[PDB]
Amino acid sequence: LSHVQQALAELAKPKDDPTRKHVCVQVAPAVRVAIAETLGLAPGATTPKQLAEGLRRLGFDEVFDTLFGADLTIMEEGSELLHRLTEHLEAEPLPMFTSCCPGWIAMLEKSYPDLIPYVSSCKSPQMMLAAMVKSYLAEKKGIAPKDMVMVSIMPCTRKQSEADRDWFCVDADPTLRQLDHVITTVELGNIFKERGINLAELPEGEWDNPMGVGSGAGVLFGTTGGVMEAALRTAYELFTGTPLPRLSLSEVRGMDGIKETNITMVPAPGSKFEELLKGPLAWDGGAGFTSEDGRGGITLRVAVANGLGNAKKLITKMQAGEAKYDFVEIMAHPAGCVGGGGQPRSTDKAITQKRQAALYNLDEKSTLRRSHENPSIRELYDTYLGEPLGHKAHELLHTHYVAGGV
Ligand code: SF4
Ligand SMILES: O=S([O-])[O-]
Ligand SMILES: [Cl-]
Ligand code: NA
Ligand code: NA
Repeated sequence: LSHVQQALAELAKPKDDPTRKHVCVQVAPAVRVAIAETLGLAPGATTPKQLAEGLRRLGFDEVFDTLFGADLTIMEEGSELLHRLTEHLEAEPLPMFTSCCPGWIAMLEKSYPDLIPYVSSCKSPQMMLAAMVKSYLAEKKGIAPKDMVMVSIMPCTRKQSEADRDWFCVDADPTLRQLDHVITTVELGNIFKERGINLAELPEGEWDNPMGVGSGAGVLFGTTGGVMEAALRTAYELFTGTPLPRLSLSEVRGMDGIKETNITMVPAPGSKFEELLKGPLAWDGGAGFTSEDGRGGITLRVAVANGLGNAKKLITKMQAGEAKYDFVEIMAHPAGCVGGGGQPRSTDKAITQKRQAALYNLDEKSTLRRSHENPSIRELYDTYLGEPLGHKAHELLHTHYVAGGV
């Protein structure tokens, strides 16, 4: 009936029931930090592996970290960004908009269909992971996609509408969903409480690797700063041969909910990028500089807009040419996903700051991890997907947009 009820019905089946399916769950980071609040505790007061244990006790056959999907998104979108940059250094338009927030995608399609060509063709992390589970993992385990159920726990309900886009299906059969059911943080919390499960008192469980082999979640130790920042890093580090530090965006004067930064990029010596330098949105042709000796570069102008109302104001200035950016992330909630509409309600005005702070442990925050270094990701491309942006990657991990909405 409801997606929660459908999910629980599948989990209710005995595992030796002939009609039992292989029921998988994936979990967003914003969920892991906020779920403790459903018990009246502080953000982060329950550990990620306590949650994994709780989910396994509900009956899930696989418990995945959505960050695995996010590593795919970083690979694809980093490649996409670099490709667009390359094309515009040679004379797929710039600026490029990210695509992970379904609140943005809905407003894009309904109110800004002329901007569609500028948006990343990448699916979200949850949809990339889901597509891979019902293709690669299904084949590896010898399970018919028909007998796989994919559930995600998300900080917002509208990840369901993302999941429901018709062509997010297996082998062109729209009844065979890549991602079946989305459950929110609060909904999951209520499931635990109704069953007398206290997450804070559980032993640590374990994650499953979407590759179907190896221990753990298939995600390396450390943090990325998110999909937008890591897509940037991927492109930057290839272009320059130098590391991109963790970003610190600064607030824009006289524009609510907008943060920005400028990234100067000098092409790596002897690279093709060094040789290269040597529509509705008025793109100024990029911000370029050059030195006397011939060591010039380009400056990449980046923006993050949180809140759709705030995003509309940014778009107006961009259309007017009063604001120039090359890469832009639009998220529908003011604090981003930690502030999603499926999150617990608090009287604390600073709850989203507490959630953001508890999102990752300090040890992991001191380690920068990079998607292309993940052996599980490497394996998937080497043995199944081929190349980022290739045909197979396009089929499974990329999407399109529909003027007027779906
Ligand atoms: S910003 Fe809000 S609507 Fe968008 S993906 Fe995050 S929680 Fe969902
Ligand atoms: O989609 S809602 O939960 O913000
Ligand atoms: Cl996602
Ligand atoms: Na299992
Ligand atoms: Na495991």
